[PDB]
Amino acid sequence: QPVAAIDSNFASFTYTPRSLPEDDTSMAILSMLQDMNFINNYKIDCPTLARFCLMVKKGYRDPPYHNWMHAFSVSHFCYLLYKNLELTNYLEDIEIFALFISCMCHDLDHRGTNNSFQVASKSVLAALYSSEGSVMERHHFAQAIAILNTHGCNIFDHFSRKDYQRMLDLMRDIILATDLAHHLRIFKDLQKMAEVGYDRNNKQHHRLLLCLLMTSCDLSDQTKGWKTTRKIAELIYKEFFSQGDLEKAMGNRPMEMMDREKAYIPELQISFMEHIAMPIYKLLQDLFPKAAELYERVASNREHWTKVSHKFTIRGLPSNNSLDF
Amino acid sequence: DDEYTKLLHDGIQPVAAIDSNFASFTYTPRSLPEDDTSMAILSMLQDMNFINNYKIDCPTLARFCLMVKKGYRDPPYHNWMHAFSVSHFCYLLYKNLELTNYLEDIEIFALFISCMCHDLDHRGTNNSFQVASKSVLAALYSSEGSVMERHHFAQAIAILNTHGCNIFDHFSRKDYQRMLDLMRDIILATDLAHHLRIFKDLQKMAEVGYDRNNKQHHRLLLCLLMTSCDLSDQTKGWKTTRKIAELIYKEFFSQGDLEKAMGNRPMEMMDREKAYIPELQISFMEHIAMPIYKLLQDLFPKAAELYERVASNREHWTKVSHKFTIRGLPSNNSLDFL
Ligand SMILES: [Mg+2]
Ligand SMILES: [Mg+2]
Ligand SMILES: [Zn+2]
Ligand SMILES: [Zn+2]
Repeated sequence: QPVAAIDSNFASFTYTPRSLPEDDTSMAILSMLQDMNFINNYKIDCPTLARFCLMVKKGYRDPPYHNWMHAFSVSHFCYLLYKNLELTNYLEDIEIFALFISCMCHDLDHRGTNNSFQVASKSVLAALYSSEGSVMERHHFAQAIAILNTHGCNIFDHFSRKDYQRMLDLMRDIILATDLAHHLRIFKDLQKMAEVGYDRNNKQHHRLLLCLLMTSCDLSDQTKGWKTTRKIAELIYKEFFSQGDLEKAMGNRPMEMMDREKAYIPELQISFMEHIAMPIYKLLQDLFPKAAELYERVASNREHWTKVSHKFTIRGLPSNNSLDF
Repeated sequence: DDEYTKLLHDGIQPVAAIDSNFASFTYTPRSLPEDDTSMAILSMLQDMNFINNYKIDCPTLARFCLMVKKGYRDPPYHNWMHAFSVSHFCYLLYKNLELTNYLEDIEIFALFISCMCHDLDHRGTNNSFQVASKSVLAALYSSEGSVMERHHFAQAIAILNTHGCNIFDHFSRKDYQRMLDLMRDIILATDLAHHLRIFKDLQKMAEVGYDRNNKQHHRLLLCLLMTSCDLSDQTKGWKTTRKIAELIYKEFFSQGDLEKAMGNRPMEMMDREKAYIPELQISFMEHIAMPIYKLLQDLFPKAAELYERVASNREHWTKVSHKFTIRGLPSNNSLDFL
């Protein structure tokens, strides 16, 4: 089923994938994989790919932000980077395939809480993963492996030994890179690559670009219009404040951004965009000139947040004409 | 005409039957139902001995009280309950501050009557709006200033000149002229601009000491007391000051919306898109309210509690200001408000 039949704007950076109905996202996944040629290129079995994608979608829970629609929109951005940035000029085909597959699986079985929360609550996930770090990301990867090994879901089962091993190592590294702590950890290396210039002969640069691109996809809701950033802030903060409510109950001090009594959304949001999102799309711009508009949308969305911040102070009366609050 | 019939024929209820705390500074007259206010006016008049001392005709007094009440419209703040609450505070001053040591009986009577009448036919807009909107009131009075206040006074006289309502009609020519002059100065003194012009003279008066034998002192004291009555909602508890804030800004923001439709830029305190209520309230407490009650305390020591309540109410606004900034998400979990 052609990509062009979904919407004429599907491969544009202007397109908002969350506007696609959730019942159509699975075929949109197949259409993107076909449009990138990975089906014919790696001789993926069609019914297996079909069963795989349904398993991935079924593997997501329903918290406000970390759900299938997020995994879906992250994958679509990966497709957008393929179609708009000519990724084949920088990475091998298997690496692009791996990135896209990893985008689908990257938040599997997310519970709407961060890594710190898993450890503090002494969950099973923490017992299993806290000593290696990146608790939730190790779980996501493990859920992805458990899916691959379900009957009729292994899309790599015909791959050669070398290609099978490459896909698995790539998926692990890429899903692990989705811990923002990892991104911050490697930020200096990403800058160094961007300054010396990308070297496609350098396997180290391949890994680093894969990390940045993955991160760029995870944060891609910031690169659309105002409506998307506003809506996504609503979902993220609802999730944060729900975590903070659990922590307060445990007799723990939540961080400021998870404390609904104390959190000031405009400052948190502007800080997130100034100090995390923008420098990421700034690095992408340095490496890929065609990514310029991404960085420009983010900065523009940033200005919109500042221009709107004054609405968080109550001027005049509330609408009921009452001071009962 | 049954309201008049009952006011005249049922007899004046004893003031202590209204509430057990009726004569206390802590009492909040706005808790009295509006249907009970005319009789409470009669009760206060009786407890102060004015009806007997001035031989006020009962049918005339009843018609007068009802005509005054009906002379108020119903904007959110400047209505009959405001007038009633200002009168009641005048009464509190009488029962608590021993005013008969400072003022003649006729000045005290004039003060109370002036209180009932001081905001008559208020239309919910201020002096500046009368001039800018080219109102009939400004056509009559703008050249002299205190536009609304001149109108309130004029309305008071029109009620007195209504047949069967002149409660002063038997007074001598001298005493009649005296009452109407007192009402004029007192009602005109309810213009904040006037209060600000005489503030230094009030300060000097309280510094040198009140001289009962100084006519100018009597005049200054009357102005200060009238201003104290007009602002008296601030001397009650937090709930009163809060509710009163809501009424006043509802009235102010409505004016502001009109100025906007006329193509003028409204005062910040009138502008519902700019007004930040806690700052405006705190400023009013600091610059207007607190110094008035501090002067009252300087002249009458037993007024100390009034200043303390206003100072306390100013602290409460400071303590509550944080709630005007939205922390977390709004209650619907939506950023739809943008
Ligand atoms: Mg994640
Ligand atoms: Mg007035
Ligand atoms: Zn994610
Ligand atoms: Zn008044």
